[PDB]
Amino acid sequence: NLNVGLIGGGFMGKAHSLAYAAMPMFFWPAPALPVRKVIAEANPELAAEAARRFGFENSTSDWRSIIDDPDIHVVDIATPNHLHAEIAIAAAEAGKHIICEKPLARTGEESKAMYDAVKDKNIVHMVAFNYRRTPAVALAKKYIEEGAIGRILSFRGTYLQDWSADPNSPLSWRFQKSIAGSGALGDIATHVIDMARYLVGEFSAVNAVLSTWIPERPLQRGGEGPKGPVDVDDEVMTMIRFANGAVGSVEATRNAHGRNNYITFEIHGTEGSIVFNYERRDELQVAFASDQADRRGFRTVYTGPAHPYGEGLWPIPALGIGYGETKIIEAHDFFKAIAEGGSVSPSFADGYQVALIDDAIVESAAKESWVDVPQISA
Amino acid sequence: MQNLNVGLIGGGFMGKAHSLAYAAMPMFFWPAPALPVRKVIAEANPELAAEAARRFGFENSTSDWRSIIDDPDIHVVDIATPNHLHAEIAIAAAEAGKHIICEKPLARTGEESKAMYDAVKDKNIVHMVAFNYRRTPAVALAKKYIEEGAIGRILSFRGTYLQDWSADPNSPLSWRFQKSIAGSGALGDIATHVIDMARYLVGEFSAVNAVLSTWIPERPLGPKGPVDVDDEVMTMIRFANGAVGSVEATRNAHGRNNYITFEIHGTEGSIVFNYERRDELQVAFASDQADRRGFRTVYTGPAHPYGEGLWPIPALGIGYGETKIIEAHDFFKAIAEGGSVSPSFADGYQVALIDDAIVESAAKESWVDVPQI
Amino acid sequence: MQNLNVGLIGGGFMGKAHSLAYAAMPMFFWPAPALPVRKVIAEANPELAAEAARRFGFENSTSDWRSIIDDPDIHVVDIATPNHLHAEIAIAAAEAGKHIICEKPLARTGEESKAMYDAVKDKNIVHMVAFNYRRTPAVALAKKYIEEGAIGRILSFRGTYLQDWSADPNSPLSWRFQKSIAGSGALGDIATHVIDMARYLVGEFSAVNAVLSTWIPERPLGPKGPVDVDDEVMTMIRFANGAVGSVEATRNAHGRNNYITFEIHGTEGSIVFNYERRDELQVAFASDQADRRGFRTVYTGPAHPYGEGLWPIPALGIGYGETKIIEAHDFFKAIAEGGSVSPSFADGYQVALIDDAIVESAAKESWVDVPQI
Amino acid sequence: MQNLNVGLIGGGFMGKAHSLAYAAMPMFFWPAPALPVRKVIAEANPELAAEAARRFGFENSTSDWRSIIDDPDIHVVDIATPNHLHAEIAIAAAEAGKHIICEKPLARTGEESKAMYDAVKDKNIVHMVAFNYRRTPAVALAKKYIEEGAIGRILSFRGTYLQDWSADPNSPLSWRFQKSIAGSGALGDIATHVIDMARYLVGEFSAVNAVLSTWIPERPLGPKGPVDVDDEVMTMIRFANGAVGSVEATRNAHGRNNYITFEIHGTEGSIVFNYERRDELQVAFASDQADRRGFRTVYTGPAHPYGEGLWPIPALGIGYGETKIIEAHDFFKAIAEGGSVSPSFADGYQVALIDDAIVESAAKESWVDVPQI
Ligand SMILES: OC[C@@]1(O)OC[C@H](O)[C@@H](O)[C@@H]1O
Ligand SMILES: OC[C@@]1(O)OC[C@H](O)[C@@H](O)[C@@H]1O
Ligand SMILES: OC[C@@]1(O)OC[C@H](O)[C@@H](O)[C@@H]1O
Ligand SMILES: OC[C@@]1(O)OC[C@H](O)[C@@H](O)[C@@H]1O
Repeated sequence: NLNVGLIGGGFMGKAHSLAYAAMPMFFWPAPALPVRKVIAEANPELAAEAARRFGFENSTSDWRSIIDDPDIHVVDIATPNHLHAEIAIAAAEAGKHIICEKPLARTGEESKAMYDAVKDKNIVHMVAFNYRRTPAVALAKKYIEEGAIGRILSFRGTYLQDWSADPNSPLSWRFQKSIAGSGALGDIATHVIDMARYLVGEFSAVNAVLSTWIPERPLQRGGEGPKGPVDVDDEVMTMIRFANGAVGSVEATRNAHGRNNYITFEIHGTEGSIVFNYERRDELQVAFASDQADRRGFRTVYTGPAHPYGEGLWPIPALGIGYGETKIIEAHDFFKAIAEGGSVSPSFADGYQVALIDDAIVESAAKESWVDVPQISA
Repeated sequence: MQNLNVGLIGGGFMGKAHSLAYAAMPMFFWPAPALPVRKVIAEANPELAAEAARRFGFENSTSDWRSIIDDPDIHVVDIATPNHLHAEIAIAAAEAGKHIICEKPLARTGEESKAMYDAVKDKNIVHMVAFNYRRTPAVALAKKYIEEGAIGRILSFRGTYLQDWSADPNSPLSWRFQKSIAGSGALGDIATHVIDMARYLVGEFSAVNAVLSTWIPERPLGPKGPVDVDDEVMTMIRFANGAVGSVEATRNAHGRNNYITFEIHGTEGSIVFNYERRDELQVAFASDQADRRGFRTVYTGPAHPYGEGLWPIPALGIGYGETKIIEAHDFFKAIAEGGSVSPSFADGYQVALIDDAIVESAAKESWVDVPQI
Repeated sequence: MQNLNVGLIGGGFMGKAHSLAYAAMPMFFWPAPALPVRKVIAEANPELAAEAARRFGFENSTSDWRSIIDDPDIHVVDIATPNHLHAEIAIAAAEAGKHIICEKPLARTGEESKAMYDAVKDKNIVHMVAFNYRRTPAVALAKKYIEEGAIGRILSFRGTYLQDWSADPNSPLSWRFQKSIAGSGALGDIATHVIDMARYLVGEFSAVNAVLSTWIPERPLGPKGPVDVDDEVMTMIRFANGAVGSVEATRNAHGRNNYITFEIHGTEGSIVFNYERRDELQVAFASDQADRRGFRTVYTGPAHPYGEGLWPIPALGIGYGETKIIEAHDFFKAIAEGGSVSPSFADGYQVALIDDAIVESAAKESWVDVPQI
Repeated sequence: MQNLNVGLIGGGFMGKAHSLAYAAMPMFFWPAPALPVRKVIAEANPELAAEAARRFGFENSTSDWRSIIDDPDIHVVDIATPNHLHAEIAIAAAEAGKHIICEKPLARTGEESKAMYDAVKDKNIVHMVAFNYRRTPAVALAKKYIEEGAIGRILSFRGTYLQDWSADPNSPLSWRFQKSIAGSGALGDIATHVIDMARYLVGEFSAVNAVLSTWIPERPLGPKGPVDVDDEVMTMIRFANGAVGSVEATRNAHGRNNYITFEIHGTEGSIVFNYERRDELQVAFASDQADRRGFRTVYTGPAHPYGEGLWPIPALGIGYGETKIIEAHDFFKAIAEGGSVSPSFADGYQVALIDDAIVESAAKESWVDVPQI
């Protein structure tokens, strides 16, 4: 039994709480049993209502009381980006295992403080880049590590969304630099960057453009009310030189009508190619050069028992993977590392590396030039 | 929020999906209609049961399902056993005044299904058959468009359920291949999902005309035993409202994993669904300007049926679990409100009568009228 | 390389596609089996014929097709008229020893189709029925995979041809909606293409069981006339080799434009084709390693059947024209080599017997065995 | 109706596609703006030339293209040679007062391209560069939507041209891999097509920032000559109208055959195009009701741009040739009407300047402003 203190029970609250409720039913025997012990929220009534909805034993309106609670094994940080650092540093000092939502923090420097706080402790630390644990993405990693597409030449990744494509969508914390740190870059590009690091390798250099299409939004009517500035990017595109000599690019936007949760990649290798589209996340597309010339092309592979993580999921391909299975796989690996005194990827080290890439992107965009990405060891 | 005590019978594949639905439903749909309590799970022996209770988070286990029926604390009996026990268990649970959700097919034959229906038809317990796929948000969305008149009158329906998990002859002779236990093969096991969908979206069947096929007549248990059910079924349909259609299901379609689909042609539009891409509904409106007319791919989210209880954006991703969660939500809403739910044992029994008429039709090679109730 | 003088009868829609094939075939398949010469075009009146000749690039026009039959320098007669003139023209052409390509359906009925077959069967002429879609390179590729055993033995076939050009009841009556001219509706006009494909890929039909529907029974000529043909056909099929299948065609599927498709299940793999994306063939091989198994999207080009005569890279793009070019190539090659071509009038006539059996089946609501030729 | 004598120079791949367009264009677009006469074809030697004339239906053949330029009765010169002869031939044709269509890229460099523009800009001749993919009906439909305001103001554009025909390093060192003949590799050969599409749909390029890659730096011809061009290009783009975007082209993407695509994001909708499925345009309108928004798959036909000249229903099927036919139609219409055509040598030259800016950008690793013609 590992006791979880969840901090924040907003748009993501449902997903985390599901992972903890469900993970043992999927991956059994379970290394440990997550217990939804206590949830913190911004005020006591909120916290109590969240605790009822998500099935937590206890509620608090002061997250510090979770840190000081010696019966709490795991702190799950699901607040806006401005509290990630302070909470994680307090939990690390109290010897807690930590899972933290992305982006790790607002900036590279702030993410550095979080990494520095966990680097030397005997705790499992994880950043919530859940999409790399889509079974189709794990499958792409398997094909690549096997050599089945040869050496990687080129990588394309997108994260295209449209939930704020209407300028009357309100000025939430995601549009305020002081809370979020960045816009599309921090909130969604980081997921793609993580996939790139996972599947291709480390970034050597970036060259980017940041765009804001909608500079003002209604404060939280038809947006006739008072308005505030958007001082973050709506959109980012960046070219990439990988340390291993592959090239690529990443594009993310909040302003692509028709695109809902369109995290995709295309990878070209010397002996084949892989395509993935999270809107059809059950599928991975793979083209092998070795196929006979008259029957050569992308195969649509549906993930199931035969594919990574399949032993813990559904008994046939296409029974259907949702967002929740990715969080379950995430929790499985997290609790497994804890139970075995091991560690998981992506960790705060990966979180910090992504934050350094983001800083380099921002700097590249500002100077209109190639910027070298520092590795976390510098 | 009242607690509703669930006794689950069966801890295999559906046991897990059902258990997830009970653990997750209030998280999803809040405030919840009622709070499910995983109170007792029954399994075939004490060690399995005990193991299952720990896996699925049930307060108690038992190796005798009758212990659940006789427990006055139990509000809900959830039948997730193979098809041969559905009837006994449901009839006992009804006689004890418990709400019932039963896996599909309702029972092995129409006659057996009739007994289950008769045991509930004069009561006001909530009774449900688990045709969960009609509660895919995309399918609910299709129902919405249809009921709105957005595709006009329905002319024609095509439904499939194509699978391949047993397309290898070396796949062994499980209960699903033995008539005595299953009642039928593809027909009972998967075509019923599609028949339900047709009843939900189009309306009642009037007549059927079918062909049943068995491609792999024996399988390993070393020694082998015979397959005495269908591997595949196809049937033409005359709907009571004058529409026409067909349904095809198979276990022998390489490349097809969980390919439950439909295509509907209305006088003012068409709708296409593919469960292997379940987040999508395809809809073509005749009313589109002539230079921008065609199927639009609609991803389900907050704006679509059940969207308030699901994920905050379209394509964050619906899997199998969400269908079972929505099923549980509705079942519990019926119980908390003293209402009924669709599909009920009435629906389950109507489907069993459609299956018998398909079998009869195939044997006689003629159209068979479907008995109504 | 001989010149072969073509006399084309009819200059409507198919006149254009036919004329392109004669103009283009040697550009594609070089050295060409022979050089088509667009010698004379017949149309319904002098002005129409002369205009057709200018547009389609024919040396001569006439308003009297018989003058083409009587011309000793015409080698090929190409029948592109409505269905009611196919038989008199083909029979006259056959009596004059001309090679003949005839549009589908071969004629209005089995009986009428039989008279055309009988007129050619004992002559040393090349006779062809223009089921061009089987010569989509993707469909030829499907045949190659099947012939090689690469999907094993065929269990099951599904074929469609869904259209919507007359889905609006305000679309006017044409000969296509008149039994006396067309012989049948969707059945003759489009399901024949699917039936041909089934015969090509799977084999001969043993029996059929069908339903014919008419959805829009009158159309504007304010005056209206009757539609006395089917808008829609569905049929189950028993194939002589023991496979089963079904075909469905309709004029009344909003969003479906030229949706000729098939899905074939074999013991070792599956093939799926969709003509709206004709460049593609989908194939699933059971032999793929278990973690990399499913449908491959194969784009046709140089490596695939007919690829030497087409574009130098896959997906440079096949349209309707290329199908008629390949058709013309094979036709002229047969003439040059003193051979036969498939599908011939024998094939045309078999399809007309399949159509007759489908119509009889729907009338009687029973299985009807398909006569062999 | 004027008959215009065409002198075609080159009988390779584009020679054939061009010939097809001249044979077919009047059949498609009738009454035609003018009738092309395939008068003379030039090839590298008399044997090739005469065989090309027999194959492509040309009346005369020559081994010397200058005798086409010097022939007073040739009205149109069509340049379908490799990139090294474009400028010489075009400048000669311009001076002889001929109308000119020239294959892409316009020439090997900015300066060569300039001399071609300078030679035609002040003459009363029609000049055209053969960026045929912008006349895919789907791309013309995209243009229509954009110019109507149906997707609002354009924010962002993504374009690709992914191929794999030389992904194998044993594929030989043809002219396309030799800088002194081609000028550049993927950039000039295929990125230019996407750069044209971007200019047509979005607007002029302001600046580029690029990376060029060579993956296979040597090829067979025992000895291996260097590949001294790019295999792949990627570039970011600032558009003069304030939109942003990127283009990526490669010869080294296994599974990608002729994958010229774009995605455009406007303030009120999005458009997506894939030439491997060229019959389709995908469009998402923000104006759709919240429960039925998404990309519509629109199949091009009579209702869409150029539809009057093409096939009578959507998805009868557009191939490569129809793009060349539309190109020829508009070229001949400009000549008949004393107009100009788009894209002209002005456009060809502007694309060559963009290519040079990309090359400069890659070498300097910095943003380069695109010079205006
Ligand atoms: O705001 C966009 C968002 O909710 O989109 C879905 C992603 O999974 C999540 O991390 C991200 O914050
Ligand atoms: O046997 C196949 C099966 O498990 O496939 C998945 C279906 O959801 C289920 O009802 C069915 O029994
Ligand atoms: O009328 C439908 C039709 O034109 O559709 C297109 C087919 O190619 C043709 O044979 C058929 O007659
Ligand atoms: O070399 C590749 C190529 O042939 O691919 C097809 C394009 O249409 C053409 O312009 C281009 O040169």
